[PDB]
Amino acid sequence: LNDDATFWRNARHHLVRYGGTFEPMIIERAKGSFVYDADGRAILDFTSGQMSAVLGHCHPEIVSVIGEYAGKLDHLFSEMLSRPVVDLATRLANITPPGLDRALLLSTGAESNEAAIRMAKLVTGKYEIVGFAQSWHGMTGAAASATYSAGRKGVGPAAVGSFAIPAPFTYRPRFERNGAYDYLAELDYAFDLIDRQSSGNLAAFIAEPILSSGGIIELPDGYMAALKRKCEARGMLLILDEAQTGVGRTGTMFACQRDGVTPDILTLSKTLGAGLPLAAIVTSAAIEERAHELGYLFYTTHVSDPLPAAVGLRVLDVVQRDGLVARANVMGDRLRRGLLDLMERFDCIGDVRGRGLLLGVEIVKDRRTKEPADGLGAKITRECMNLGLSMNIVQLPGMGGVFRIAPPLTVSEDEIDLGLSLLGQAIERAL
Ligand SMILES: *Cc1c(COP(=O)(O)O)cnc(C)c1O
Ligand SMILES: [Ca+2]
Ligand code: NA
Repeated sequence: LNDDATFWRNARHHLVRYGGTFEPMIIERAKGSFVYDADGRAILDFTSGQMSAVLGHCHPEIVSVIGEYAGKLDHLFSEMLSRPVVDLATRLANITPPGLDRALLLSTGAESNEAAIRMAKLVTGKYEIVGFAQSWHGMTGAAASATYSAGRKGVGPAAVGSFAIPAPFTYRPRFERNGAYDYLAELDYAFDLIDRQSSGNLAAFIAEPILSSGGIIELPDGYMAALKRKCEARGMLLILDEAQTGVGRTGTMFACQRDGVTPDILTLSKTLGAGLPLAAIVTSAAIEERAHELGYLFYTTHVSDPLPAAVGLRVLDVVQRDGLVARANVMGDRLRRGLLDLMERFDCIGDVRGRGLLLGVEIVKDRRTKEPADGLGAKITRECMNLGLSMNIVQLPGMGGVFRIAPPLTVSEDEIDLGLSLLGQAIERAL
């Protein structure tokens, strides 16, 4: 049973609380789209772990490559090159929009955003970084200063030169031009403001193709291109942080591929490790050379470690081979409609947005009022757990509670249905 008294005794005894509440269970096993507690009760994982396990839990291909390398090649001196490292880097150059030629292998997104930011600063001589008001780029310094989603209050000043502009949020438009939401004009407006505050040292703009931690906010048509022109106009580098959106989760190998806008630096992590700490950045050949000329340095314990590189290269192979990018769209459209149906039955569902297998559902007190649902969201996530379907809801201000639904890219048609069902029941007994 989950109750194991001596387990929770030790938990409250020696566990540091990093914000949030611990599920009242004990996960002892995880497979495909399920995790099991002490009693063996199966739980449908509609969060792919922490937006990671895109290949599902303990995917045999990953289990295979891991053992296969943990015993042959594991950790090396940062100065020694292996085959998993050079091939992973090569693969990344090959599957990323033309222009992105060289990669750096790290362990985390925060780490990856750090790397890209420092490189942009170095090749520009500038140090000012601009991002979105609801972005989440890690819990780490240079990557945490550009994170206005959370973690900047009560821990001293932010990082010198950090600016945030609003993110284009079509569901709750707050910038109007001619009785319409002109999110592009809203961009100029935001930038003009930034220019007056800037000391002329803008080095780059960092953005998620889909702001995950900020309530699953997708960047509208033509925005990305506009953002790019804005940066080019100011000698800025555009950095796309695809830690949760990269690797086919949104229906494209890379979400930036859909807008057709290639970033100066792309960063990956969550979905590249598939539950394993692997990250990376890819930049153009020219940028890499210039940064090299300025003595660009970024050492980490695991930079260029064979094992993580091997698992990452194997994750890519599984995604391509089993065409999981397509899988994301099919299972996504299926999940999206099932959601629109539920939205057709319950009024508390104000919006269904997102893309591929990265969807969000905002709960409102009334669809016409778009008035956030007080705790209603939490109530349903609670009912969803009892029903055996693990959910995740983010609560941002001026916005209603938002469910971030992200099943594995290996989720079956039936598992999608099962989830949809559980969710519907969750809402029924939640109201
Ligand atoms: C989750 C996330 C990160 C942080 O990854 P960590 O391993 O926790 O450092 C960075 N960027 C984005 C867009 C993320 O979603
Ligand atoms: Ca190393
Ligand atoms: Na490329």
